[PDB]
Amino acid sequence: MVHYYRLSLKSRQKAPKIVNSKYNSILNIALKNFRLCKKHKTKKPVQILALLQEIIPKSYFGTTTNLKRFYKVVEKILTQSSFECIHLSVLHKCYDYDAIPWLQNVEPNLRPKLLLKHNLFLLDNIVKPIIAFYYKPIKTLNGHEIKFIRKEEYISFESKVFHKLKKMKYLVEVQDEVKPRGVLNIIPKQDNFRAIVSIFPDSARKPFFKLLTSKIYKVLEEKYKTSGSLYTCWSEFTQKTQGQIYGIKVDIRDAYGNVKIPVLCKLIQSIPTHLLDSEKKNFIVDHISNQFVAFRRKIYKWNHGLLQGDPLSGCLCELYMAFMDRLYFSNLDKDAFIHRTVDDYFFCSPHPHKVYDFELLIKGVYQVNPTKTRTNLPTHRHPQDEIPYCGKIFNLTTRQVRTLYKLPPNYEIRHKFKLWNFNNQISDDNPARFLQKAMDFPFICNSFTKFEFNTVFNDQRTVFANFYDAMICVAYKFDAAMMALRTSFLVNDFGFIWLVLSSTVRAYASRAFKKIVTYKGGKYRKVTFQCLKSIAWRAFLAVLKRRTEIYKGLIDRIKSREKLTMKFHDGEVDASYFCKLPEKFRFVKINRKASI
Ligand SMILES: C/C(=C\C(=O)Nc1ccccc1C(=O)O)c1ccc2ccccc2c1
Repeated sequence: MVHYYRLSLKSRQKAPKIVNSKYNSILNIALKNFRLCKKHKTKKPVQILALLQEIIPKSYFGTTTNLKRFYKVVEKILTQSSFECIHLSVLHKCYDYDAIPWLQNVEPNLRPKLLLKHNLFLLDNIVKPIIAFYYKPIKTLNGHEIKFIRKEEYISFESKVFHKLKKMKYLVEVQDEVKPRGVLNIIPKQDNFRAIVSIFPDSARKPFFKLLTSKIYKVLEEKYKTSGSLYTCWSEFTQKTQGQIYGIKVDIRDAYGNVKIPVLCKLIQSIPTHLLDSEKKNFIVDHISNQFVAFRRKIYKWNHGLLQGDPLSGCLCELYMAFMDRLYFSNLDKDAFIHRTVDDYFFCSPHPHKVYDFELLIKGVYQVNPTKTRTNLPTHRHPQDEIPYCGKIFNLTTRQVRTLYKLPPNYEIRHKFKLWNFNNQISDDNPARFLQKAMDFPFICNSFTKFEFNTVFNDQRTVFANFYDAMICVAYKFDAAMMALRTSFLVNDFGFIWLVLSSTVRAYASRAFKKIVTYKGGKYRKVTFQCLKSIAWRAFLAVLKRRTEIYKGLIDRIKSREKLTMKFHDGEVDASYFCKLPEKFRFVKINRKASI
């Protein structure tokens, strides 16, 4: 069954003092040096690879080549994404067994099993714990990216935020005679922080909550006549509006924490009797206040709106926010464009003054991030035609919609992808399946919607750009699969790749063709399967070229075997777009190296 070792620190073990009957005594030395390293207080920054090379004696590996093989694993762990694994067989395949001293008294055929077992011990008891001792792993939530923050820096940060919450209303010290139902976690968020709770969970039953919130999502679409579909709204809006569109996007600051608890309670109380009535309402009422959380041995009451992390917060915040909408957003206009999420409001009208009446109004209702506001109003400092909202870029002038990406500088794009599924494991000798599973559609589905492929409001040149961009993402996933195929499946002949790559271009071109047909509108000119296939090949070429030495032969095969030229039907097309990496994709990091 089991093929994978998970790279996550979460699975580390607490090391014994010495080892048992099973393990060779050499592991005791490393355990010792591990404890010694932890006790040594040094002024100058910690390089894990360098420490580990003092902790695990060289006699454990016998040769530099063996040592270098183990530490490539350590190096992945030092650079892991969430959910990433390697194969368990990486830990024994291709080691120089004749050169490992502690293994000479064992006949050759039992060696790999022992090496695997001891390697696992080291990684579980020494490598992962050393990292945990010096670093806090932080999920940036930008894909599966993990950042490793020096533990003293994090604790300092964690304390500095803890006192701010203390010396505000947000966190009040409790007498311990309340008993918490989750632990307060402080997460660094770019410039600020996020104070969420991790539940045990259990709490009576988890299905009780799921069919409790299910009772609420009813109420949301009952006494609030809201419907809303971003695509339908934008489409119906743009088609009736002939003149220049004006619009604004307003970022709502901490919607969860700006919930006025008393107001939400009265909202819950009355009147959903046919829907919830009393036994439920009473449990929700006291749930919103008081919210009590475990921390540093101490128990605290959270007095700043809903707690992010509580299962009910999301649906109750939506419930609350819909009420604020009926309350303060009543005189907007039946003919204006409006759409919202918990974090977002997006409003458009051909009447510029209404876009002010909206900006001013929304500032009166909510606390909003005013630097994160985007508008094309000429009175603003820096007016802007293109408005990002819900993973999309809306151009208020051209009405075109593009997918938003989405990439900090220095971001390693391999973090966007999930190649390893611990629940559905692929043996080390089926790389083709791994490849094919990686090229499956579901992951890229939100780049392949009516927003990207319609020709109602979007021009055909826009559909092509959207498509080319989605295929650049797919190509980067392909590239990241290639890296995994080399370092974990240990592939050396990449021949089988050609036909998998070819099928993939065929399949994505075909899904595009269908989507374009289904959502065809008056702006359609003529899209062939051939044209789409070429855009796709071009997208792969623009990524593969980033490793011309590795991908030389593949690039040449594409240029000699595939059709890369296409006929365009709009003279307004930017033909250059299809020649090169677009700048938003041009400087993502594709090289993996340890930095702690
Ligand atoms: C996809 C691929 C090669 C590949 O992935 N290589 C590597 C990946 C990671 C690390 C090292 C290497 C390496 O080869 O040195 C490839 C190249 C040329 C091809 C030509 C024709 C058909 C298929 C082809 C496949």
